[PDB]
Amino acid sequence: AQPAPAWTTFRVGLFCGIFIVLNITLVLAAVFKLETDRSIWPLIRIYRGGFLLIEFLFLLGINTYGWRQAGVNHVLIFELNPRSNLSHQHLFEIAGFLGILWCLSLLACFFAPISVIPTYVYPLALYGFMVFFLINPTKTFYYKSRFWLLKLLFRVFTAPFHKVGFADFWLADQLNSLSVILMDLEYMICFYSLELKWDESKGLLPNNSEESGICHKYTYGVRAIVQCIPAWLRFIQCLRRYRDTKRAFPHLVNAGKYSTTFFMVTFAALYSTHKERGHSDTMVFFYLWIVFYIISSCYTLIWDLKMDWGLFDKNAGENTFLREEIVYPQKAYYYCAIIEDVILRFAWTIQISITSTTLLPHSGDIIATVFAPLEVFRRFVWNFFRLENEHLNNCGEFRAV
Amino acid sequence: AQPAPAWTTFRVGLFCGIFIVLNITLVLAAVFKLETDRSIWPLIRIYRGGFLLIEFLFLLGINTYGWRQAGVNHVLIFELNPRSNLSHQHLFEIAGFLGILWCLSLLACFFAPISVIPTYVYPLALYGFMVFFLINPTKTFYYKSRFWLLKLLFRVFTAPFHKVGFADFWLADQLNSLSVILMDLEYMICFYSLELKWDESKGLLPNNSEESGICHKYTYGVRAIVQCIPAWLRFIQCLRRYRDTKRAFPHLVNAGKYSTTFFMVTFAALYSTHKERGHSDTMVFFYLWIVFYIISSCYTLIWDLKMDWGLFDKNAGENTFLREEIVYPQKAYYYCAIIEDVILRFAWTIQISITSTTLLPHSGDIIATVFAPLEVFRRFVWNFFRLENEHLNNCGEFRAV
Ligand SMILES: CCCCCCCCCCCCCCCCCC(=O)OC[C@H](COP(=O)(O)OCCN)OC(=O)CCCCCCCCCCCCCCCCC
Ligand SMILES: CCCCCCCCCCCCCCCCCC(=O)OC[C@H](COP(=O)(O)OCCN)OC(=O)CCCCCCCCCCCCCCCCC
Ligand SMILES: CCCCCCCCCCCCCCCCCC(=O)OC[C@H](COP(=O)(O)OCCN)OC(=O)CCCCCCCCCCCCCCCCC
Ligand SMILES: CCCCCCCCCCCCCCCCCC(=O)OC[C@H](COP(=O)(O)OCCN)OC(=O)CCCCCCCCCCCCCCCCC
Ligand SMILES: CCCCCCCCCCCCCCCCCC(=O)OC[C@H](COP(=O)(O)OCCN)OC(=O)CCCCCCCCCCCCCCCCC
Ligand SMILES: CCCCCCCCCCCCCCCCCC(=O)OC[C@H](COP(=O)(O)OCCN)OC(=O)CCCCCCCCCCCCCCCCC
Ligand SMILES: CC(C)CCC[C@@H](C)[C@H]1CC[C@H]2[C@@H]3CC=C4C[C@@H](O)CC[C@]4(C)[C@H]3CC[C@]12C
Ligand SMILES: CC(C)CCC[C@@H](C)[C@H]1CC[C@H]2[C@@H]3CC=C4C[C@@H](O)CC[C@]4(C)[C@H]3CC[C@]12C
Ligand SMILES: CC(C)CCC[C@@H](C)[C@H]1CC[C@H]2[C@@H]3CC=C4C[C@@H](O)CC[C@]4(C)[C@H]3CC[C@]12C
Ligand SMILES: CC(C)CCC[C@@H](C)[C@H]1CC[C@H]2[C@@H]3CC=C4C[C@@H](O)CC[C@]4(C)[C@H]3CC[C@]12C
Ligand SMILES: CC(C)CCC[C@@H](C)[C@H]1CC[C@H]2[C@@H]3CC=C4C[C@@H](O)CC[C@]4(C)[C@H]3CC[C@]12C
Ligand SMILES: CC(C)CCC[C@@H](C)[C@H]1CC[C@H]2[C@@H]3CC=C4C[C@@H](O)CC[C@]4(C)[C@H]3CC[C@]12C
Ligand SMILES: CC(C)CCC[C@@H](C)[C@H]1CC[C@H]2[C@@H]3CC=C4C[C@@H](O)CC[C@]4(C)[C@H]3CC[C@]12C
Ligand SMILES: CC(C)CCC[C@@H](C)[C@H]1CC[C@H]2[C@@H]3CC=C4C[C@@H](O)CC[C@]4(C)[C@H]3CC[C@]12C
Ligand SMILES: CC(C)CCC[C@@H](C)[C@H]1CC[C@H]2[C@@H]3CC=C4C[C@@H](O)CC[C@]4(C)[C@H]3CC[C@]12C
Ligand SMILES: CC(C)CCC[C@@H](C)[C@H]1CC[C@H]2[C@@H]3CC=C4C[C@@H](O)CC[C@]4(C)[C@H]3CC[C@]12C
Ligand SMILES: CCCCC/C=C/C/C=C\C/C=C/C/C=C/CCCC(=O)O
Ligand SMILES: CCCCC/C=C/C/C=C\C/C=C/C/C=C/CCCC(=O)O
Repeated sequence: AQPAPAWTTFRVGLFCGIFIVLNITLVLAAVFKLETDRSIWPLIRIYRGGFLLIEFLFLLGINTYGWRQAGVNHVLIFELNPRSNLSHQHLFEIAGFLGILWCLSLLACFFAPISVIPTYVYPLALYGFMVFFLINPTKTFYYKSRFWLLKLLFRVFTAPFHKVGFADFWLADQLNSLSVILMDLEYMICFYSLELKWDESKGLLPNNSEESGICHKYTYGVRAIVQCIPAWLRFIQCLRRYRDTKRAFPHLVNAGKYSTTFFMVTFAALYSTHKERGHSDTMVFFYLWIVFYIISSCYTLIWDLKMDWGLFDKNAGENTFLREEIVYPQKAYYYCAIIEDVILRFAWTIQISITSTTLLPHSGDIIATVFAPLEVFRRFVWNFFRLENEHLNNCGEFRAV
Repeated sequence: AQPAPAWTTFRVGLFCGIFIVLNITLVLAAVFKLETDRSIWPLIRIYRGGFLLIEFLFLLGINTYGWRQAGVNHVLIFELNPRSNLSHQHLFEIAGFLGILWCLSLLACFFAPISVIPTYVYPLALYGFMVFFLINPTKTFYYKSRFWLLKLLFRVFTAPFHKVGFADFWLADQLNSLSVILMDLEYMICFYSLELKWDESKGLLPNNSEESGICHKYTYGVRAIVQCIPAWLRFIQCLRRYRDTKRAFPHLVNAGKYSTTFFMVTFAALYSTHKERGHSDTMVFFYLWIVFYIISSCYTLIWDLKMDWGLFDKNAGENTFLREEIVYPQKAYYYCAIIEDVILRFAWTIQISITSTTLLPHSGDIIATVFAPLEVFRRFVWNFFRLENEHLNNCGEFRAV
């Protein structure tokens, strides 16, 4: 727990201040300097993934600070080398720098500083730089942590063939909460391949109010696939865990919890096709999808409140509807977090598990865009208590002890 | 030399980043969003004093860092309590915060966010806040250092009646290099009292290209008074030092050095009045002014290079045209600083000691505005070697040892 250098604290302060001013400038430019004849929704859908990644990195820095101060040893749990472990200052600085780049790209999208370069180049340059920064081979910027994250991502995207650790499970869960990023990446790819209108100088902001492009639609059904990998990876990891340990519990229950998302998205997409093609069983599909909903949310919610966090423990005693041992300084944190998980555990499904693979509401874009940050916030608060439960009493039996 | 808290490093980083982004926005607004039918010069003259104060505080933070790392003990020299001495982080943070306020006021002047609030309120608001922050009685923001600076300013503005310390002499010299701030304050007062055009919504940016207002003119001659005040304070302090010690040297020589400014500005204003009224001795007055110039610059320059810094010492030996003892890590610093002092010692005179009390050139405003930051930079570099000389071998005999 060596203190971070004063230079990196200055750097994170600098990046956070630049981010604040650029954000205020971006908000002011959006409200003042804009023209209401073309749909801004493609831009929002392109940049929502980047914004969610920035927010996730910032909240993960907050999580690392909370873990360090509370007492939960995330270094041992994650199986990291104690010498080069990232303090919360480094995560804050990375989040701030990538937020600087995101704000600059969005500003360039709002008004084109250079008339020669087309406005659709900016979203692509931002994510290209993000990928190159993540895949940078030269040992210059956070090389140890970056390479460790690359190994972890490789292991999590090839889940069945690798023995699971806590890092793999944890990153798979984070991906499960970050499905919006994958869906936005798929939307970016489809939009640039079909509907971008490369020739047009303002192609990414088309005039047609009617969204006839199939990119926001789901005719091919690949959108369900790209939305469903984040749960499929966890399902396969749970199956591999059971195959390795030959324990029906708690791995098949978890696999069922993660496979509820399969039926969720399935029936959502079938409802989308059935209603947009004008069939007589659209109401039946909607009712069956609602039926698989509620079970999906309650399954995930009870899992979060009982096994992920360890709360509602019988032997709590003085603590009410909590665990016997608590490491966070204030007991009200758990009580507020339970209500937060309850409220955001029904919202997250409604907003991005659905409503983005089916076009039931017109305001679905607004709901998804406004609730995905609360999805990442729910994941951020879930991280605190899952890691705290891991430190106190081993869950999932990742550790030998 | 206790390290500054990580929170204050984050704060100075935040303020510096906000300052950088606000400065870039200000430059872009000036070059893009402006109207070329009114004189921007009143705004420049109002805000130049604030900018010079921000730059002086930032460069003084740099000076404090250099003093701490080099070895020169500024705490003992200034006679400060070692417990509550300001590290360079605090000076950097104060400079950054006041720069945030200056940038916000300038931005509000460029475009009026509130049509109800007249645009001439913003610089008045900024300078009123600066004064209130300096004279804040509540022990909230840097109360110890602020009250110490208030006592020092009171002592320096009542120079003859107080025994001089190093702090009083040092602040008097800083004022001598910051005469532009006093001149800008006087211009602000005169402009608001006569030429502001309170009724006009854009009074501080008048349409008339011809600057017929007497504020930029010197009919009353009070501008020369407020410009000679910083040198008058040092002259009176040196006279008081001689009266206290009864040593003709080195106090009467210094008093004459500071008195050269009196004749400088005298003959400058006399040339202004003589040329703007059409008399036959304007050339004679110009020649007398220029004659007293060169002597003033060389007097101050030789003083700086011989007694202030202690350079050109006979016993230097291996060091060429330097002193026998040096505490700064690189010897090239002194050699570059000598040339810098010479060039800026002529430049500062020719730019602000004149050309702001007489209207000889039309581009005089540009020259003064572009060279006053070099006057604060020259003072910043002079601070390093004056304090280093004070630490090495007592100059001025402020200390008993
Ligand atoms: C109008 C347009 C929109 C405007 C807003 C745009 C985005 C806003 C983003 C603001 C920036 C947030 C991140 C900046 C916080 C960085 C904190 C930091 O580095 O502080 C240093 C502090 C001291 O460290 P110490 O505890 O001494 O030990 C360190 C061990 N080496 O170390 C610590 O980190 C410990 C103390 C802080 C712990 C984390 C808490 C910081 C985040 C709090 C919430 C931030 C804002 C959230 C949303 C605001 C709106 C509701
Ligand atoms: C160094 C670290 C910190 C970085 C700080 C960056 C600060 C940026 C602050 C932006 C604030 C903008 C302020 C604008 C003031 C008013 C300007 C205006 O109204 O016009 C905008 C101008 C249009 O000009 P025009 O219409 O010809 O003139 C109109 C006459 N009134 O439009 C223009 O031509 C200029 C618009 C300003 C351009 C700002 C954004 C630049 C983006 C550059 C490329 C970004 C892409 C990089 C992607 C990286 C990916 C990793
Ligand atoms: C294709 C779709 C992708 C969807 C999103 C996928 C990425 C999710 C976010 C990345 C994961 C965040 C960090 C995960 C670990 C956090 C826990 C932690 O504190 O780990 C500390 C770890 C220590 O590293 P260290 O000690 O150096 O390693 C051992 C040394 N031999 O150090 C770390 O924390 C390592 C973190 C590495 C640096 C942060 C990530 C860099 C930026 C990522 C940009 C991704 C670009 C995606 C573009 C598409 C967006 C639409
Ligand atoms: C386009 C429009 C205009 C854009 C520009 C607008 C204005 C630019 C202003 C930039 C901000 C400058 C000030 C920020 C520097 C702050 C440095 C800082 O706090 O760093 C922490 C560093 C570490 O401290 P340490 O030595 O470990 O010991 C401390 C003891 N407690 O502690 C230290 O301070 C030591 C290391 C640094 C020492 C001071 C050097 C900093 C200043 C260098 C020059 C800055 C820019 C000058 C002009 C640039 C253009 C030519
Ligand atoms: C919190 C810490 C950090 C603080 C960060 C502050 C961020 C400020 C960033 C400013 C960037 C401005 C970006 C402007 C984008 C383009 C806007 C534009 O072109 O119009 C400006 C707008 C005029 O609007 P209008 O002409 O009606 O509409 C034109 C239609 N295209 O004009 C307007 O009406 C709005 C112009 C923007 C106003 C910015 C400055 C606000 C100043 C508030 C008061 C300041 C005084 C405080 C003094 C304190 C003294 C101690
Ligand atoms: C009317 C025309 C005025 C013209 C300009 C006059 C002001 C010049 C600039 C102010 C002087 C700068 C600082 C001088 C000392 C620097 C040397 C140093 O390092 O001092 C450390 C000192 C320690 O303080 P401490 O230890 O707390 O005191 C003993 C505790 N019992 O701590 C300090 O450094 C104390 C510094 C106090 C905080 C900085 C100043 C606050 C901002 C000043 C705003 C002035 C507003 C002027 C408005 C008009 C502009 C046109
Ligand atoms: C009611 C809902 C919508 C909002 C309330 C939940 C939020 C604000 C709560 C829930 C859990 C809380 C966190 C729980 C534990 C930690 C670690 C501790 O060392 C500092 C506080 C910190 C970082 C808390 C911050 C606030 C927090 C994130
Ligand atoms: C993951 C990060 C890098 C963002 C994804 C951007 C990249 C992979 C995508 C976005 C736009 C895409 C291009 C869009 C259109 C075409 C034209 C088609 O006839 C061949 C493929 C090609 C040339 C695509 C290649 C891949 C591409 C460049
Ligand atoms: C939306 C819902 C209804 C979809 C169906 C998924 C759920 C209900 C199913 C899928 C796989 C199932 C599990 C398969 C195997 C076993 C092992 C046994 O020892 C306990 C029950 C348990 C753990 C089952 C519980 C129910 C389960 C988790
Ligand atoms: C194999 C089990 C464990 C997981 C299944 C998850 C994936 C493969 C499922 C879940 C949702 C499914 C989609 C639901 C709806 C559509 C639209 C329809 O017009 C064609 C099939 C298609 C495109 C399905 C393809 C397969 C799909 C994406
Ligand atoms: C939503 C409903 C209708 C269907 C799915 C919920 C049921 C089948 C499952 C989902 C998660 C399950 C819980 C998961 C973990 C535990 C902890 C264990 O020590 C006691 C049983 C208990 C508390 C399980 C009880 C049954 C449970 C609540
Ligand atoms: C040729 C002219 C115009 C410009 C050159 C002069 C400038 C760049 C030089 C002259 C004196 C120099 C300073 C002298 C001493 C110190 C203290 C040391 O611990 C760090 C470097 C630092 C802070 C130097 C920075 C650069 C400096 C300010
Ligand atoms: C030193 C800091 C506070 C900046 C100086 C600003 C203050 C002191 C100045 C600037 C503008 C000035 C005002 C300008 C005009 C008038 C009208 C006159 O008939 C009476 C004085 C009065 C009302 C002045 C009072 C002093 C004043 C408010
Ligand atoms: C621009 C110039 C010419 C203006 C005149 C000011 C200078 C030259 C004058 C003013 C007062 C003078 C000083 C008055 C008294 C003495 C004391 C004596 O023991 C040594 C000479 C010395 C120290 C004089 C040197 C010259 C002096 C400094
Ligand atoms: C007394 C000695 C030590 C220092 C003298 C410095 C001051 C008081 C001097 C130096 C420059 C002088 C000014 C120079 C020129 C003008 C313009 C003229 O039309 C009237 C006199 C007037 C306004 C002078 C007033 C007094 C003045 C300001
Ligand atoms: C510009 C000219 C024409 C007039 C003013 C310069 C003359 C009179 C003065 C101004 C400053 C003076 C110097 C100030 C300090 C010292 C240090 C001492 O140990 C030797 C003499 C020496 C080096 C002085 C020599 C004379 C000097 C150079
Ligand atoms: C923690 C919560 C964070 C919330 C962050 C919010 C992000 C974006 C918010 C709202 C999205 C609204 C966009 C306005 C656009 C409307 C489309 C109509 C115009 C048209 O059809 O042309
Ligand atoms: C270390 C050096 C720092 C320099 C910082 C620079 C500051 C300001 C620079 C230049 C001032 C130029 C202003 C342009 C205005 C011209 C007046 C003509 C227009 C009119 O008559 O309407």
